[PDB]
Amino acid sequence: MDKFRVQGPTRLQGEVTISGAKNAALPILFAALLAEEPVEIQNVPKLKDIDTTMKLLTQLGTKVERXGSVWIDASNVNNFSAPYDLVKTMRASIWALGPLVARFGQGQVSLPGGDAIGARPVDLHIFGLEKLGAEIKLEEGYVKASVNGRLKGAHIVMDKVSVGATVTIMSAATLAEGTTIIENAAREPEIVDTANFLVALGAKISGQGTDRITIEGVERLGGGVYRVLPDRIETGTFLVAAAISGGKIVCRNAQPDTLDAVLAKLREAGADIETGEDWISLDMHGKRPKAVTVRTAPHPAFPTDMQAQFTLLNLVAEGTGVITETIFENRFMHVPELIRMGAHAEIESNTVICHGVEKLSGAQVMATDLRASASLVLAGCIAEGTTVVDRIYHIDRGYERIEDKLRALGANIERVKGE
Ligand SMILES: O=c1ccn([C@@H]2O[C@H](COP(=O)(O)OP(=O)(O)O[C@H]3O[C@H](CO)[C@@H](O)[C@H](O)[C@H]3O)[C@@H](O)[C@H]2O)c(=O)[nH]1
Repeated sequence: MDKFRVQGPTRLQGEVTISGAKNAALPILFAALLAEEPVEIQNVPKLKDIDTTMKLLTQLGTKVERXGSVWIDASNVNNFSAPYDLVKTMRASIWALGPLVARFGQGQVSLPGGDAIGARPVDLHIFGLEKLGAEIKLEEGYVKASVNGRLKGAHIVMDKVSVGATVTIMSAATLAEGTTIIENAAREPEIVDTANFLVALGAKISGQGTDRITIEGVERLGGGVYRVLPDRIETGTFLVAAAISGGKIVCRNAQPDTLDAVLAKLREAGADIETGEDWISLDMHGKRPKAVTVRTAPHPAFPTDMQAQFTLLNLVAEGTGVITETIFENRFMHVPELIRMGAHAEIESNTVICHGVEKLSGAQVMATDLRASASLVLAGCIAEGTTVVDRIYHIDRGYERIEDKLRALGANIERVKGE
């Protein structure tokens, strides 16, 4: 049971290199099943889900190898089943369905029981495929999709915005006969990245990033080299580590345009920011941050995924700031942990009222949420004394060796194994 021991306070400054987005890497990895020729997916982070996906792919008969890049050769897919033994701890598994039936005419994916830690419906995916002409077979714990020949482009109106189903429908539509129009498509920068990857392979797709995605099917996709986009939330997490520590940081391998709202929010906090084609610079000038008002909402507005981070910023800022969750419920569970560190806050309705204090005090903390947990480490860096962040495996799930990045920024951090 790994833990993080942090010695504070320490100013976080210097350089950090941003890892690729797991969330853009996953769907691209699955989409590669469409590729007739070898493919090189660069900038893929070293995370658990990537491994599971690697195993899943190999199981299909795909040739797979990795380092910074992941090499894929899907020329010989022979097996069409994603056994219960894989879709286990990985929702993303579902992404194998579409490419399979779209390219091979048949695909089968395992589905966790009606109520076993993942009763999460995948109805949208299924119905989207059916809409594209796939024959669907459901028996409960398994889902089969098949088609005689090619899938057929369709005008598909989404009743619920879904990053997951948008990927499934868009991916499968590239090999279908005709044009597919996806109304109410998810807008995520990850969707854009996946669409771009598809286009690099020879697909015809437009509207990515808007409410409307249009795909014109082609007979086949080739191979090539594609670089996965920068991790927007990781970038944001680092920018915040600098903004709460009076530091100066430059984020390398970054993508400014996927962070507009977070940047303007940082500026409101008093931060000095500059951006280039592939980098972002933040400078606090030794200054404490100014309390800010935050309203999370659908991309391209302020991302709920940066919430815990900004909550921490407000907590050590000059003045009072309120964070409102306009879409999600129960997103403040971690706050008590911060209060144990000396923070002043009130949780009311879909909001957290932040009364900034001068300095935090170290303590033994723990959060299950990826973002909130990472935030506890950030706090540990600026708090006075020793802070022990427990159960950090949650962080390792979406953060590529974060202790090493922090360290290179000046943090006094230690990965403590066993106990
Ligand atoms: O087939 C589907 C696919 C998605 N949804 C819903 O659509 C919403 C958003 O879809 P996406 O935008 O597809 O959400 P996901 O990325 O599929 O789910 C992720 O985001 C959720 C919080 O929004 C977390 O609870 C999940 O664990 C995480 O995998 C979610 O509330 C889903 O319940 C469905 O009802 N049916």
